[PDB]
Amino acid sequence: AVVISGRKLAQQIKQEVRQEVEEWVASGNKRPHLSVILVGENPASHSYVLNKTRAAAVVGINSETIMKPASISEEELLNLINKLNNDDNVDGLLVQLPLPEHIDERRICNAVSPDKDVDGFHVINVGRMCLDQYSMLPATPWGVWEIIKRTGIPTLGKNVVVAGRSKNVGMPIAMLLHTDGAHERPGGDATVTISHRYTPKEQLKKHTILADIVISAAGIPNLITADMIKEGAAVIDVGINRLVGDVDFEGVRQKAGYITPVPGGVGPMTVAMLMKNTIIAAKKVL
Amino acid sequence: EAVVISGRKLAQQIKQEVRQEVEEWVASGNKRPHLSVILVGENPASHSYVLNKTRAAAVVGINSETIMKPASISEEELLNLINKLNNDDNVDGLLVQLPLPEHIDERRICNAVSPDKDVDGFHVINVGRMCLDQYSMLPATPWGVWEIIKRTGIPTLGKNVVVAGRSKNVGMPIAMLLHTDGAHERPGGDATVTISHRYTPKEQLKKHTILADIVISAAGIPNLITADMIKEGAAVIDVGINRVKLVGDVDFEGVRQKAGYITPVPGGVGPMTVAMLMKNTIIAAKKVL
Ligand SMILES: NC(=O)c1ccc[n+]([C@@H]2O[C@H](COP(=O)([O-])OP(=O)(O)OC[C@H]3O[C@@H](n4cnc5c(N)ncnc54)[C@H](O)[C@@H]3O)[C@@H](O)[C@H]2O)c1
Ligand SMILES: NC(=O)c1ccc[n+]([C@@H]2O[C@H](COP(=O)([O-])OP(=O)(O)OC[C@H]3O[C@@H](n4cnc5c(N)ncnc54)[C@H](O)[C@@H]3O)[C@@H](O)[C@H]2O)c1
Ligand SMILES: Nc1nc(N)c(NC(=O)Nc2ccc(C(=O)N[C@@H](CCC(=O)O)C(=O)O)cc2)c(=O)[nH]1
Ligand SMILES: Nc1nc(N)c(NC(=O)Nc2ccc(C(=O)N[C@@H](CCC(=O)O)C(=O)O)cc2)c(=O)[nH]1
Repeated sequence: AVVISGRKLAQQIKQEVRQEVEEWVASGNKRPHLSVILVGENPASHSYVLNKTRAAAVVGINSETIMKPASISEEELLNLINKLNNDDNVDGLLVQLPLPEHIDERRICNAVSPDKDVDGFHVINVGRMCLDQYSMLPATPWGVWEIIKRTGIPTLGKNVVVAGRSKNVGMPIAMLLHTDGAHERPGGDATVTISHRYTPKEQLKKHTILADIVISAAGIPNLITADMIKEGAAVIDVGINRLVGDVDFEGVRQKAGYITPVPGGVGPMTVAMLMKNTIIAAKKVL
Repeated sequence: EAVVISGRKLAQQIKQEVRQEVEEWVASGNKRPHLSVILVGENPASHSYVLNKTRAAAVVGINSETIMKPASISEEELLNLINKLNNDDNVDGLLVQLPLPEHIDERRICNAVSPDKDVDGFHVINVGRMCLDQYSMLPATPWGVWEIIKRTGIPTLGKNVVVAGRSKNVGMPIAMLLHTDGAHERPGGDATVTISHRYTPKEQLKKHTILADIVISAAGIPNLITADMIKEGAAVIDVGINRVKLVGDVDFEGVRQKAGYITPVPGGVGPMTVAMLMKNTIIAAKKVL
């Protein structure tokens, strides 16, 4: 059972971006700049944001992390977002989630200018994604897709089970993998089952045993065990649980054809696909 | 034997409800609602459907007009008409009947309808909001599919649903509505939903439908669904309309012997589409969203 290294794949992707950025700068353009807004003291968020600005510097993208206390109000966050939207030096702008409960996450995401929305969370980017149009794709779902494509695991006509339906992770993953290879933004042409918190465990297993690709994005440890997987299927662990994913790694290790580890799997791919999006935003292709 | 769900009967009831809501709106002293339909070319199915929409408008007390244009119209001329209608305060709802000719970009057309008048739910903002489970103008055929299920009392939470078809105006919204959270702004069905399409091998489709409590076929393939694919007691909703006579995607007579529920073609989802459009038009006229 091949253990796919997300670290190695994201290394290639980041090298590609570093090349694309250097060539872009060589032709006289402004160096790309990414602004990350971070709210409060969530230790995972700080770690994740640090991994994003480390990767940016490595690929020639300038960055600033702007840290605010959790006691910030919604109006003050909106003010900051608006100043950044109007700062021509800023090409990409993202607000790290989760935000405190007194702040409306959807209003914040919709406040980032769409051309700077390297998260792909603005409702117009969500809509364009769901219509298979050119869009800024969200980093974690695009990272899952890249994991699958660059490992050469086929999707067209194959059975895919996604565990989870969150709008930032599980749902874009299901959208990418079932949609038409031939559309503006190609999809994976797979047969996709969406399961979630109301799928009975027994019904989950009855679909996973049929799956050539099981993608777990629920945030429950050991949700995916070896009896649910069929021999040779690919299992992609998006979950992050305090650290393990959603898959029983050691057991499923012995039945799957491929598997991603946690850490070092999807995580570093999320950071890598954000670099792609940032150079895309700098070029104003979309 | 399977209960046959009359979509025409359900739709007629829904139109009575819309008629009452429109009369109350007018009696309260608001302008009577007006729906404009733009029809391009001479697709006979399109002319049929638009005639059914304008009839239903008259039944429910909504003023209407179909504006017919030759297929040789240019995209810019269609956008000029759309802009004119966007700016007419007498028009509450505006829709452009699909499909359009090849030289007209359907997405740009749909995005040019002012979102408050977008009774189709095809504007990208309505699509985005729907995919986020936010309040939105829901597209008529998927909403009609949802209402057949809800008004017949067929359960969805925790159940297995297979949708055959992934088109952006029909199959994708049906899949979105049925799998999403019951507790969100726009509630969903909380079902476990398999999305199949033109590259799903016939043997793999069957392997999923046989587990399904609800099978929703919107492919446009006669006899795509047959009795061996359906588990006994399951609900089967036939969105397809295929000229062969008009048939659905379902082997009606065969699946009728195994399903718990089934919708006919014609007289099933079709009239439900027209009824849910009338609902969206009074919604648009009220500026609720
Ligand atoms: N780069 C990465 O590796 C990366 C990036 C982002 C998020 N994640 C992780 O992905 C996971 C989920 O993402 P989120 O934060 O958007 O999740 P969330 O907390 O919003 O919800 C997770 C989803 O799992 C579903 N679910 C719950 N119980 C289930 C069950 N028994 N069977 C099937 N589905 C079930 C829920 O309905 C929900 O849709 C988390 O672990 C999150 O940290 C990983
Ligand atoms: N009110 C109504 O009943 C209503 C309204 C609109 C359209 N329709 C009908 O619904 C059908 C489809 O409409 P559309 O606009 O989505 O059509 P479309 O041609 O845009 O889409 C066809 C869809 O079917 C899928 N498909 C094709 N072969 C398949 C197969 N073997 N298995 C599974 N999926 C397969 C395709 O991949 C695609 O997703 C047609 O019969 C159309 O006339 C009905
Ligand atoms: N706005 C916004 N908010 C968000 N919360 C996200 N998700 C968002 O950052 N996910 C994420 C998860 C893990 C890692 C990561 O670096 N994972 C490493 C190690 C992390 C750790 O040490 O815990 C790994 O899994 O190998 C990076 C990003 C996002 O993409 N955008
Ligand atoms: N803009 C736009 N274009 C579109 N093409 C649609 N779909 C869109 O009109 N579907 C539809 C299908 C069938 C009927 C209908 O009246 N069906 C009847 C009989 C139809 C017939 O005479 O053939 C039935 O199914 O029983 C009405 C609408 C839409 O909703 N919006």
